[PDB]
Amino acid sequence: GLVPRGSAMGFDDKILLITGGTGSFGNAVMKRFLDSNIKEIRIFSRDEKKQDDIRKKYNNSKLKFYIGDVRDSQSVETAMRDVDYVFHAAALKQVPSCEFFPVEAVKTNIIGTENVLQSAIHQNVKKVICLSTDKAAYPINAMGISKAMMEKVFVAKSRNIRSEQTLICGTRYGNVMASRGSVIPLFIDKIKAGEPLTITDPDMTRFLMSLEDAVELVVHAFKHAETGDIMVQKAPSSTVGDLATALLELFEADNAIEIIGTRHGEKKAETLLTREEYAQCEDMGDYFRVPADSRDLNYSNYVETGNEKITQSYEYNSDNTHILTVEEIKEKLLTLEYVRNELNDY
Amino acid sequence: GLVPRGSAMGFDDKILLITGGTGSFGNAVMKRFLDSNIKEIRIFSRDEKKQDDIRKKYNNSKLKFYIGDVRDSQSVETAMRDVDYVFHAAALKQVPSCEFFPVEAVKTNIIGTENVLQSAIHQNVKKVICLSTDKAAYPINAMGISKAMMEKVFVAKSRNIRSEQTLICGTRYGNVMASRGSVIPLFIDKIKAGEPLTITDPDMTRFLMSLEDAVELVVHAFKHAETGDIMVQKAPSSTVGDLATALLELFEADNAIEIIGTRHGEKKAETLLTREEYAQCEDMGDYFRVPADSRDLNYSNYVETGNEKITQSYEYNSDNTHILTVEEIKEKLLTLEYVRNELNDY
Amino acid sequence: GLVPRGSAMGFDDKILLITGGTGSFGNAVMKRFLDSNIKEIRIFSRDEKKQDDIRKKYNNSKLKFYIGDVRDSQSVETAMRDVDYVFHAAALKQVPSCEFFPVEAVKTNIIGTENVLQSAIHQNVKKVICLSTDKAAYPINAMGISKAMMEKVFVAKSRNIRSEQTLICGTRYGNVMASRGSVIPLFIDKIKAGEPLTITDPDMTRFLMSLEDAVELVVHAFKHAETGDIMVQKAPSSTVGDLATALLELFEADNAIEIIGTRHGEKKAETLLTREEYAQCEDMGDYFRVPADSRDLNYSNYVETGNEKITQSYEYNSDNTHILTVEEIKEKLLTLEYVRNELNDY
Amino acid sequence: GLVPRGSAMGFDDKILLITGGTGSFGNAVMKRFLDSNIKEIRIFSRDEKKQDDIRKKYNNSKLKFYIGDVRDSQSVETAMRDVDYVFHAAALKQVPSCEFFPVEAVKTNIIGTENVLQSAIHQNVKKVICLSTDKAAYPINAMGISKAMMEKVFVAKSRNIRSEQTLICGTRYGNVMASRGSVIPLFIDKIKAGEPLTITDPDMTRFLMSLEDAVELVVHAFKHAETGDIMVQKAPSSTVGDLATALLELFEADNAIEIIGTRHGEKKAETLLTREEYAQCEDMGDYFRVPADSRDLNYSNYVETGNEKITQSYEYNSDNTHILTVEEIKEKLLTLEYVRNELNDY
Ligand SMILES: NC(=O)c1ccc[n+]([C@@H]2O[C@H](COP(=O)([O-])OP(=O)(O)OC[C@H]3O[C@@H](n4cnc5c(N)ncnc54)[C@H](OP(=O)(O)O)[C@@H]3O)[C@@H](O)[C@H]2O)c1
Ligand SMILES: NC(=O)c1ccc[n+]([C@@H]2O[C@H](COP(=O)([O-])OP(=O)(O)OC[C@H]3O[C@@H](n4cnc5c(N)ncnc54)[C@H](OP(=O)(O)O)[C@@H]3O)[C@@H](O)[C@H]2O)c1
Ligand SMILES: NC(=O)c1ccc[n+]([C@@H]2O[C@H](COP(=O)([O-])OP(=O)(O)OC[C@H]3O[C@@H](n4cnc5c(N)ncnc54)[C@H](OP(=O)(O)O)[C@@H]3O)[C@@H](O)[C@H]2O)c1
Ligand SMILES: NC(=O)c1ccc[n+]([C@@H]2O[C@H](COP(=O)([O-])OP(=O)(O)OC[C@H]3O[C@@H](n4cnc5c(N)ncnc54)[C@H](OP(=O)(O)O)[C@@H]3O)[C@@H](O)[C@H]2O)c1
Ligand SMILES: CC(=O)N[C@H]1[C@@H](OP(=O)(O)OP(=O)(O)OC[C@H]2O[C@@H](n3ccc(=O)[nH]c3=O)[C@H](O)[C@@H]2O)O[C@H](C)C(=O)[C@@H]1O
Ligand SMILES: CC(=O)N[C@H]1[C@@H](OP(=O)(O)OP(=O)(O)OC[C@H]2O[C@@H](n3ccc(=O)[nH]c3=O)[C@H](O)[C@@H]2O)O[C@H](C)C(=O)[C@@H]1O
Ligand SMILES: CC(=O)N[C@H]1[C@@H](OP(=O)(O)OP(=O)(O)OC[C@H]2O[C@@H](n3ccc(=O)[nH]c3=O)[C@H](O)[C@@H]2O)O[C@H](C)C(=O)[C@@H]1O
Ligand SMILES: CC(=O)N[C@H]1[C@@H](OP(=O)(O)OP(=O)(O)OC[C@H]2O[C@@H](n3ccc(=O)[nH]c3=O)[C@H](O)[C@@H]2O)O[C@H](C)C(=O)[C@@H]1O
Ligand SMILES: CC(=O)N[C@H]1[C@@H](OP(=O)(O)OP(=O)(O)OC[C@H]2O[C@@H](n3ccc(=O)[nH]c3=O)[C@H](O)[C@@H]2O)O[C@H](C)C(=O)[C@@H]1O
Ligand SMILES: CC(=O)N[C@H]1[C@@H](OP(=O)(O)OP(=O)(O)OC[C@H]2O[C@@H](n3ccc(=O)[nH]c3=O)[C@H](O)[C@@H]2O)O[C@H](C)C(=O)[C@@H]1O
Ligand SMILES: CC(=O)N[C@H]1[C@@H](OP(=O)(O)OP(=O)(O)OC[C@H]2O[C@@H](n3ccc(=O)[nH]c3=O)[C@H](O)[C@@H]2O)O[C@H](C)C(=O)[C@@H]1O
Ligand SMILES: CC(=O)N[C@H]1[C@@H](OP(=O)(O)OP(=O)(O)OC[C@H]2O[C@@H](n3ccc(=O)[nH]c3=O)[C@H](O)[C@@H]2O)O[C@H](C)C(=O)[C@@H]1O
Ligand code: NA
Ligand code: NA
Ligand code: NA
Ligand code: NA
Repeated sequence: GLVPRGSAMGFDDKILLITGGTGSFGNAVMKRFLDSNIKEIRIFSRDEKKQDDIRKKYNNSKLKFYIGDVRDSQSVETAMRDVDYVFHAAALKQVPSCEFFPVEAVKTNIIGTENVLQSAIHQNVKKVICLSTDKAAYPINAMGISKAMMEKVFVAKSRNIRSEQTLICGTRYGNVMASRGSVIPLFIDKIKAGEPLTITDPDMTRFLMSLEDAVELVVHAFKHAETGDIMVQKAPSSTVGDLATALLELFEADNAIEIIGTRHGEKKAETLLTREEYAQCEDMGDYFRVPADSRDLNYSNYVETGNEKITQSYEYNSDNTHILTVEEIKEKLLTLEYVRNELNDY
Repeated sequence: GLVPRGSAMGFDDKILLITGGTGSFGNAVMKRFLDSNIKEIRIFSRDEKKQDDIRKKYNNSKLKFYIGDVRDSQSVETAMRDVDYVFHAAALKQVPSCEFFPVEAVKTNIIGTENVLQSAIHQNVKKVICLSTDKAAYPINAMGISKAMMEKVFVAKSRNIRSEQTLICGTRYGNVMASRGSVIPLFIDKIKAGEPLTITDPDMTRFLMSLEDAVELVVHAFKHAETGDIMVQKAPSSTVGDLATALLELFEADNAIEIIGTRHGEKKAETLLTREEYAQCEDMGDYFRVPADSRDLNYSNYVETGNEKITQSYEYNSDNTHILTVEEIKEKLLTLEYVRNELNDY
Repeated sequence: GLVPRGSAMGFDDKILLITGGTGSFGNAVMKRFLDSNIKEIRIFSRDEKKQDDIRKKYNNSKLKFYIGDVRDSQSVETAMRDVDYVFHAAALKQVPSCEFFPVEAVKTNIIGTENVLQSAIHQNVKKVICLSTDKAAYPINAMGISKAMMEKVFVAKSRNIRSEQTLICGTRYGNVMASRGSVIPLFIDKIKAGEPLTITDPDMTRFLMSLEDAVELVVHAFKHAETGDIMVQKAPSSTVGDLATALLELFEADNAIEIIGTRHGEKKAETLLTREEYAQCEDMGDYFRVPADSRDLNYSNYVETGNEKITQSYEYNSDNTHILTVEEIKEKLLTLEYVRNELNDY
Repeated sequence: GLVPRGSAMGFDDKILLITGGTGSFGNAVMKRFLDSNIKEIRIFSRDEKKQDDIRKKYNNSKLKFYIGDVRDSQSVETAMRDVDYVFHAAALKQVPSCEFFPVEAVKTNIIGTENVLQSAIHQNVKKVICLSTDKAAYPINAMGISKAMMEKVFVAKSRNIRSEQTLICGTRYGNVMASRGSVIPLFIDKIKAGEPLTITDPDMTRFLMSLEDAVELVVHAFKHAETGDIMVQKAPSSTVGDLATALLELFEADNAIEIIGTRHGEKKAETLLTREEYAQCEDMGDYFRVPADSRDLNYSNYVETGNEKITQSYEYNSDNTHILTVEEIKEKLLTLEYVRNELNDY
């Protein structure tokens, strides 16, 4: 459910706003809360086409479609009036497009987040959850750097805003299995096309999680985050060399593998918690919570006092979590209805 | 000199603008070009006090003092008219202040750099060199993240602007020995005060370079960078445990060492070139040049083609350069007139 | 071709920018010029997903993908540098979404067009063609009103800018057969679903044209418009009552028709030239050209001098063009490969 | 009075703000409420001269004069603090000047109205009445188009703002007899000058109303409008051919008539309610009220549900109201003290 064990709220008078509400998570998150008592789900984005498609498929009078842009504080303010909860998912999230147009990544991902927070605070929103990415930890490309900076901005706002006024937190997650354009659909299309599998670096690792796991992480933050927290779902990882084998064996196929090399903008492994975040985090079980440090603007934490737990820690990354076996990758692959349909169809 | 072997220019009709011109580098860079043929050095910053101090100390009619703010495109445009060269050194550069006010770090370091580039291009400036920091490689604090994003922005502008119109490049350097507030003056003050040396993590490493080495790196970029390049000076490093010993032996002092632990916002070692940058860089000798990739907006470099040299490389960092011995640290320490004066005086 | 009879240009050194370049026309217009000598086609829009899809389908090194927003003059300026020709197709074009968020329609369709024109003029673009709609003539809904105002803005700019500097014109067209969401796909889906055809007002008329006819109109303006002109393609029309019959007979189907009534925001017939435009227009044959009036800011044309040709004229609309017979509608329907495939498949 | 039969309010603690407060309506509306209990009437405009003239003529300590511009939200906010009621009359309202400078018409009439509404809402104003024009229905010139778009903007704001917070409505009226520069003073001046009457199109019709009728319409909206309503006063009309005869017979004059032809930017007849507005309106008697449709952002009203009452209706225009006889035009002309004085004086 959407509510901790031993609570209830009833969302029967509550309004959820989803920025970037037409994209993959916005939709999965939308479709989760449609399974609820919620009075209204406002879908806020720039794109009238994607909005009309969703409207017509769901025909649900809970859904309201707002045209607007996180870059524009007036357009956010219109959609934010009377809102209780915000899932902030609006972003430029593709690596190459942020790398070539990084000022657009700063306008949407960094300034656009500050506008959403400022409007949410003015409108007395109860909670804002900002979506981020493992590419924001030790980042190397403009998309991850802009997301890392977005995290600093929402953490900084949480220090100066009381929790009871507006609680502000965020989620960072790994690689969503079978994202549009991502490596699983790519490889399947190569299997079916009779093409070789283009492997970048077979020993490269990525955290592996489903879209459903990604929605649970947001719900987990919605229920349990404190203001300033970054919530991360613990996740296993796969090497690309093993993921490709898993798919080949499942599809009973003997397409060759071709090594194309590491592409620009990519790391060998992804980090979900930096050394410092790990040192400071609380283990919630299937999640880590990274609380905001120095909530009173405690300069001396950066200057004159240290923490030996930081020196003693190391980062949480896709090399040091459980790296799945080919068998495990297969089982996890088979929980996806995308893989099943393609499989049956093959 | 300011000109490659086998060239001359004469700067006798040339105008240099230094944003952040009143800070430590701006001044050292200013005082280098005062040693030149340059027609005019404009010092651009926000602070009328620091400007008046410099004016009165130098009394040099080459120096012109402009009040203005990189955040404001009109104020930059006033100072940029008729300029040939820009050293862009304006920045919020202190870790804690960027971490608590990251929107100010985005306004000055990222948006302020885009305003300087746009104005330089409109005014037909020949070259703009942007100063950056090893904290921008795999960054973990808001100051390094904003500087990493500044680098993406100037690299992106260089792809879309012809070199012959305006050449745009930047420099990244390590820890400047005996910066205001930095660990060498701190430890000396503890030596002289009879206080214990507060060591954060004795095995922490930082690249070690002088302010003079930092000015040479900027001059090196001024002379040799191509548009889009990031230039880094190769540098040795010290552990903090060894730097403290070097100072203690020099000062013939037996203050105790106290371990305070790693402070927030700090890494164990600093990186000057990421894995990818190292793979792509050219070794100029005492420098590496990191050329801009995908200058034609080549998406396919991020998506469908890879580079096996990236897979084969690793990052250039303060653990894997030459880590100096206590003896070496001492010799390097003694090249500083700050250390000498304090030493004699002790 | 893209060039008048008795001319040649060679577009071999030329750059075309398409704002809204990922939408239906942008693409058809893009795919037309791919059939040409053109050096570069820049696709400018806000959406990185749609851009990546197009890139990957075409794999054509002429295509460059710019992320940006017509609302933001800096982001337009980046994409406009070195451009020769602009097809301005960026717009919020859905009736309900403009009616509920008309300030967003004013920001994109009116202010966004002024930013494109101002940037094109600063960058010495040769020609800008602005796309408009018959809903802008005697308009009744916020989408048509914003498009009518966009036309006034580009006409006003053409009076004050010399043609040899930048030529600025626009196109207005009717209902594109088999647009996403439009009545032909709707009715086909009802045919195939066994559902009744929902007819709004069977005697309602709309101009009928194909997407290919729409691209020709833009090319016609590209080749022949003078600055300030509005170009309209003459077109026949259908009643909805007749279009529905045409589809039923083609699909050899006897789904019932249900009258739902006129929807909000709709006219009984659409106008392509107002009384005044018709009075002033030149007949180019399959097109009318509406030249800009009062090019010297001739107030007296609105105040003290009149034109008896205006009094004598009437508007050009979907009731007074050739209204096609069911047979004609069928023949025109069959020129569409969308209709053919659906037909065969049925 | 200013209050419905069976109510009272006492305006003894109330503050009225009139934007465009120095123009013809602002003044007539001002002079109406001076005839009241109102605590304060603030006159808001840009022009210090017109403000000083009014101040000095009335010498009334209820009148306060604010300099400011509807284009500037801070300047509106200063004048809006503690306001109860707003009559928004600020506008660029001349046809040629909007047609040549339509971006100025969009800044004042559309964006300026959104700033007034946003400030009124922030300041807890009770009611805002926006003045519009029959030129906004099926509009053909930039002035009417900007006013049509202003109406969409205030209607859209009324859907998202509760009535009890701020009620937002508007008025549309026809041709005010003996406006500065309008056809009645023009013709009188020709009568007195011995010049021929320049008639544009003698069969052209315009709604005829006095300034006093125009103030009553605003008061009617003030008392009875609901949020989102457009209120129109029913009105008879005159042909220009008949108005000219009426004036000639009254002035016992035989100046010839010259036909100059229809001028740019003019329709043959003006519309006060479009087909759709008429279908949806309630007849209040001497007024129609057009309520806002789809107050819950009901997309389906534009897309999947229709209204047969719309199909069955037609527009309310100056051809289909009561067209007055020459005798009627004369009687109505004689109710004007402007006509009387000119008449006696002749
Ligand atoms: N691969 C992944 O799925 C993944 C992994 C880690 C983190 N994340 C993060 O989770 C969030 C959503 O992920 P997703 O996969 O759902 O992304 P997605 O499908 O691309 O959705 C994000 C949505 O952002 C909207 N948007 C973009 N710019 C906007 C603006 N300026 N104003 C308002 N809306 C805007 C877009 O919709 P319109 O075109 O309709 O405006 C888009 O559909 C993003 O913040 C992303 O960083 C995603
Ligand atoms: N420790 C180091 O020295 C070190 C190491 C690596 C990289 N760097 C980089 O090198 C550059 C300069 O280093 P530095 O040590 O000379 O720094 P610094 O002494 O702090 O000087 C930077 C100058 O920036 C100016 N400034 C700040 N905001 C500005 C704005 N909004 N508009 C115009 N001027 C502004 C300030 O002068 P006013 O107060 O007069 O405006 C300040 O003196 C910075 O970009 C820094 O990131 C420094
Ligand atoms: N039914 C018709 O086809 C029809 C009829 C008459 C006239 N027209 C006109 O012709 C033009 C294009 O028609 P179309 O059918 O190709 O429309 P469309 O497919 O919706 O394409 C327009 C494109 O506008 C882009 N866009 C929207 N806001 C933008 C912004 N703020 N900055 C940059 N790009 C933006 C969108 O792409 P992103 O989401 O990638 O930004 C969208 O794909 C429009 O002006 C429309 O008014 C169309
Ligand atoms: N013929 C008619 O009378 C007629 C018919 C139908 C509708 N209307 C509408 O009714 C309203 C007023 O009619 P009216 O005849 O009283 O017009 P008017 O006498 O021209 O008065 C409008 C006032 O607008 C003020 N104004 C213009 N731009 C402004 C800005 N940017 N900020 C603040 N004030 C501004 C001007 O005063 P300053 O120069 O002192 O700023 C002007 O006196 C207008 O909205 C008009 O559209 C008029
Ligand atoms: C370039 C780009 O668009 N990256 C988007 C993407 O980020 P990630 O790179 O993490 O995901 P992927 O599914 O593409 O790589 C999976 C693994 O397979 C490897 N990979 C990938 C493609 C391939 O052909 N071969 C291969 O081995 C690859 O090196 C990696 O080890 O996905 C999300 C949606 C984004 O935000 C980014 O814009
Ligand atoms: C999960 C559980 O209940 N185990 C408890 C049990 O620990 P385990 O036996 O699991 O071994 P570890 O914790 O040493 O490393 C495991 C993984 O975590 C990550 N981990 C660990 C340390 C670190 O600094 N950074 C980090 O990412 C890294 O991915 C690494 O590979 O004891 C320690 C002291 C605890 O507090 C745990 O909650
Ligand atoms: C917090 C802060 O203001 N950091 C500024 C600073 O960045 P860095 O941290 O790199 O420099 P430092 O000279 O302070 O540390 C040197 C080494 O000594 C260690 N160090 C430092 C102080 C101490 O008491 N003990 C100690 O061991 C320390 O852990 C490290 O290993 O200097 C420049 C000017 C900035 O931009 C930053 O704002
Ligand atoms: C400096 C010179 O002239 N040496 C040449 C001679 O090399 P050396 O014997 O010096 O050993 P290496 O290059 O293996 O590593 C040295 C350091 O560089 C850094 N280095 C090296 C590789 C890398 O991927 N990343 C990196 O940072 C890292 O700090 C590491 O510790 O041969 C290789 C192949 C060259 O091309 C050199 O120019
Ligand atoms: C509401 C809406 O989104 N209108 C978009 C649309 O504008 P138009 O209305 O002109 O097109 P359509 O294909 O929908 O109507 C065709 C005719 O069939 C009639 N029509 C339509 C649907 C139906 O179920 N029944 C019916 O008779 C209808 O009354 C009309 O007589 O198409 C383009 C793409 C847009 O810009 C607008 O946002
Ligand atoms: C097309 C051609 O070559 N015909 C020439 C031949 O004309 P036709 O016999 O075709 O009859 P018409 O022009 O009277 O009306 C036809 C349609 O046009 C539209 N039309 C016409 C007049 C008008 O004011 N508005 C208008 O929209 C309206 O859709 C109407 O139903 O003589 C006149 C005087 C010309 O100048 C023409 O070029
Ligand atoms: C051009 C211009 O400034 N039009 C302003 C104006 O809008 P309207 O045109 O409605 O008013 P008018 O009194 O001028 O026309 C009355 C009738 O007499 C006819 N008319 C007018 C002048 C003439 O010489 N002869 C003539 O027959 C004329 O064709 C029409 O049939 O008045 C208000 C104040 C505005 O907002 C507009 O800016
Ligand atoms: C005013 C009154 O009390 N008459 C009532 C009495 O009506 P009347 O005998 O007056 O004839 P009508 O209503 O047919 O047309 C009159 C004028 O209105 C305008 N009118 C009318 C219909 C329309 O769709 N649009 C429109 O503008 C147009 O200007 C047209 O010329 O019966 C109908 C059904 C009513 O509901 C009325 O309230
Ligand atoms: Na707080
Ligand atoms: Na370049
Ligand atoms: Na011109
Ligand atoms: Na409301």
